[PDB]
Amino acid sequence: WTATSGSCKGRCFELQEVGPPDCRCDNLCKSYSSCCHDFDELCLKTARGWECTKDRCGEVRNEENACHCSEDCLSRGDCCTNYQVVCKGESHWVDDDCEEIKVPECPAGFVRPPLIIFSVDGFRASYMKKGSKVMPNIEKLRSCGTHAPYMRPVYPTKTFPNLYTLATGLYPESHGIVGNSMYDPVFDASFHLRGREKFNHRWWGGQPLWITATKQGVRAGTFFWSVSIPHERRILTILQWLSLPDNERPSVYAFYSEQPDFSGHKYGPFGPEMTNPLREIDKTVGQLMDGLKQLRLHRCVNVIFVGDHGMEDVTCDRTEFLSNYLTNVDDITLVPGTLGRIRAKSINNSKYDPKTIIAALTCKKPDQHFKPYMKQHLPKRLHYANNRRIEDIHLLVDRRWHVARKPLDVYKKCFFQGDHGFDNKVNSMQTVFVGYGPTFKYRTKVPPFENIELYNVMCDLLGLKPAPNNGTHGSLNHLLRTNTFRPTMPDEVSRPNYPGIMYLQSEFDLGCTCDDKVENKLEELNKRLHTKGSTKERHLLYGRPAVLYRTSYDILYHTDFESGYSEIFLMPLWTSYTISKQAEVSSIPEHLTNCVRPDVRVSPGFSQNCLAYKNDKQMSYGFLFPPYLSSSPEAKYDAFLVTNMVPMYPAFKRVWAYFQRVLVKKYASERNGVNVISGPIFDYNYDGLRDTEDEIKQYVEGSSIPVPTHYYSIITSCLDFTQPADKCDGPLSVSSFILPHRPDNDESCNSSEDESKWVEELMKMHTARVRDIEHLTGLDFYRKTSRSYSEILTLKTYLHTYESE
Ligand SMILES: *[C@@H]1O[C@H](CO)[C@@H](O[C@@H]2O[C@H](CO)[C@@H](O[C@@H]3O[C@H](CO[C@H]4O[C@H](CO)[C@@H](O)[C@H](O[C@H]5O[C@H](CO)[C@@H](O)[C@H](O)[C@@H]5O[C@H]5O[C@H](CO)[C@@H](O)[C@H](O)[C@@H]5O)[C@@H]4O)[C@@H](O)[C@H](O[C@H]4O[C@H](CO)[C@@H](O)[C@H](O)[C@@H]4O[C@H]4O[C@H](CO)[C@@H](O)[C@H](O)[C@@H]4O)[C@@H]3O)[C@H](O)[C@H]2NC(C)=O)[C@H](O)[C@H]1NC(C)=O
Ligand SMILES: O=C(c1ccc2cc(Br)ccc2c1)N1C[C@@H]2[C@H](C1)[C@H]1CN(C(=O)c3ccc4[nH]nnc4c3)C[C@@H]21
Ligand SMILES: [Ca+2]
Ligand SMILES: [Cl-]
Ligand code: NA
Ligand code: NA
Ligand SMILES: [Zn+2]
Repeated sequence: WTATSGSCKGRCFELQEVGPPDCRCDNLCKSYSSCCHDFDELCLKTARGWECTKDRCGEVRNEENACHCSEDCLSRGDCCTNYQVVCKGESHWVDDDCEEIKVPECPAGFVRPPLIIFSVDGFRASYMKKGSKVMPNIEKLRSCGTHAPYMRPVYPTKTFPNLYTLATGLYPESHGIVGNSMYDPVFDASFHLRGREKFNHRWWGGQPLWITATKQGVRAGTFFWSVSIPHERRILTILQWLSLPDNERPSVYAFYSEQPDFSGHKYGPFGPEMTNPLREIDKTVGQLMDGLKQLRLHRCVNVIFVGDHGMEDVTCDRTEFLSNYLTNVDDITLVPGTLGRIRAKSINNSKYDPKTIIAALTCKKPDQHFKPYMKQHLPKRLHYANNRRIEDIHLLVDRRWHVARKPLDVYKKCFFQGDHGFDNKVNSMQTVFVGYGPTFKYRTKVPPFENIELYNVMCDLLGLKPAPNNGTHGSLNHLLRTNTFRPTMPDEVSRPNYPGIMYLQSEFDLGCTCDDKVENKLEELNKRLHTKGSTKERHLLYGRPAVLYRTSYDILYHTDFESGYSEIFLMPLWTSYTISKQAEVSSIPEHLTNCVRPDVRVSPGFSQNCLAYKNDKQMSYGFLFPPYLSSSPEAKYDAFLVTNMVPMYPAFKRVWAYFQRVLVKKYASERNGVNVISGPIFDYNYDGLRDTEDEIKQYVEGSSIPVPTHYYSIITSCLDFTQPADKCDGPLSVSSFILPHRPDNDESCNSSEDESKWVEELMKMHTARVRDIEHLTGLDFYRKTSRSYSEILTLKTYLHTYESE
């Protein structure tokens, strides 16, 4: 109940939310149908439109007008935004040359530069270039301020998950808004675009920027606008709030535009009808910047122009129907469209089995335009699994396609020509970032970055301490002129042991054998040095990774590679090696095919054993340093040490062997040498974070050898590829992956073919940031370089996408 008998007189766009059943006058009262009776009359004035004309100049103040051209309007904070231009011979902000803002130039009373977040729905990255002729204001912000060629949204590339990631710095799996549509099994409640449940606080996790500001005594404009409030009114309200007295004035504001998403859906991302929405948005920016100028705030405010996701060409004909795949179609519930999420329709149906549904959706048709996944096998870069609102079965839909349950759904619900929601690496889903103002850099282009990084920066622009989030604070310091956040490296928690030769061969009873008893002061003196670390400078280029949890581990040196060997998990946590452009591949000699050698530096009780592998019919083993890249026949024996061994399904060994035999050398040739760090990952609970020993769900049968859920590699070289990886004087270049350790290759529909046709594609799907590997392993990489730590953070956030230009 709302007793809407009170009045909005004096209270138009009030900043505090008044408690029901008192009537509201806030920018969201319409959405709750709770505004007072006179809200339209007093607060949504439209008379005369939005622009001064010559004949209004110096007029008598008529309180009925949407905005004012009277002499008193400036002090009343309520002129039309073009007032000084029409009536005072001033120029529009867009017509002024840009001039570096070297220091903030703010009115007295301003304790910090305000931040204005200008968010545009469905603003595809390529519009910056492709629409630049019709967006003069946006193009001025872009070229005078700091810009990225594009910003990576989060998955799914939908509106609510992305705006709430911008507000919080969190992955959807963590903030809880994992779709535009959700069922929460614990609440037994549904979140829908239409309705009132979406307003309940229990959906909204983390701590949004506006709550962060309020709690730390920074005042915030209310971020949300009811759809019906026109953009011109939204802008004038922000401008009016900026004229409030110092003690009442917010320091952060949000504007939101439903365009160009709205027209993109109807016309496609590049339909000729899209020119208009782009003009209209640019006009709105112009109004804001003209209004800031009148307020003398145009060299004081930091403006962020940011999109939530792009827009792709999608039509009704490109729909796949689950009914062409499943018999039991009416026993499932499908969340459809540009992603699929499947659950049982009834929890009382004991004949529901996710494995049979998955198999009926797997590689069933030649040109199949979606791939089924259990959520925990989704690429780790998506971070889309650790929430009860995310259905166990997920469908990654190909760009340009839809999935639906049955055809009736599609023609009983072509209308739309654009949509979004696809894999956040897809180029058509990328969006925009421009920063403009005193705290941002002047005419600077920065590399593409992910929108999870922005919360930290917005907190930095406001002097706030960010809540715990998934940003890497310092990774975007290069966007900022000042207010940088100067992070320190985390402290190493565990120091390694450096074991020497401590065990005789006969102390080992591992059921392993090697044809190695085939036997000097030239060569013996030299293998001693190699096991002490003589060549560590070549294979460990950026220091050893720090271990950021309590554990027992050993550093193991070798001619060709160095490793940090875990006595707890019985395998390395990481293995580091350098492959120069000139390195040669060799095969594993015949006599050494089955060789595994005990490591006399490491006790039997902390070693793997070959018998567990013999007796486990499902499980085989691989090596972290590949025997194929040994520097010499003598060096190859090190590659067969039991301490270089890791458990691998034979189907996975197909992927791994190809990567080590073919791809490592190919990348070395291409990048002028590469440093490679490889290792296992254990994430049985799919939270994106290292599992402890007591969370391991799977061992090699009979033994305490834990099975990784994933294997990673980090591959580093010189950004200036004229320098070799091992002698690089400047910035580094990196690519990484986190490959699922799976007992079949069902993910790769072409996997019966040669590895040269499918392996690298699979690797690409599972591209990763070094930072993702850090969360998954508890290690900190790149500890000793010549580079600044901020530059290193940026490197750790880099995702190599393999999308074209
Ligand atoms: C991205 O960044 C984010 C933010 O930093 C990272 O997420 C954090 O990870 C932490 C470690 O996993 C996690 O800490 C846990 O907090 C538990 C209580 O937390 C409450 O309070 C916080 C702070 O205000 C709040 O944010 C939480 O809100 C969650 O839950 C509600 C819904 O229920 C949502 O509104 C909200 O969105 C959020 O949900 C998300 O997180 C939870 C996990 O907490 C998931 O369940 C959801 O799926 C969703 O993703 C909470 O209200 C705390 O109880 C935990 O402590 C247990 O474990 C420790 C181990 O040290 C143990 O010692 C403790 O005793 C305790 O164990 C006891 O409980 C167990 C389980 O019931 C039981 O088995 C034991 O026997 C014990 O009795 C834990 O410390 C932190 O909450 C989140 N923060 C957020 C916002 O999600 C995230 O990791 C980053 N991602 C990546 C890839 O890096
Ligand atoms: O008020 C805010 C807001 C919310 C959070 C915000 C966070 C920040 Br930070 C800044 C502005 C914000 C504005 N919003 C009003 C609109 C939009 C954002 C939400 C999504 N939505 C839809 O109807 C919708 C839109 C495009 C779609 N495409 N496909 N399906 C779609 C469904 C309802 C809400
Ligand atoms: Ca985990
Ligand atoms: Cl959705
Ligand atoms: Na076996
Ligand atoms: Na296959
Ligand atoms: Zn949309």
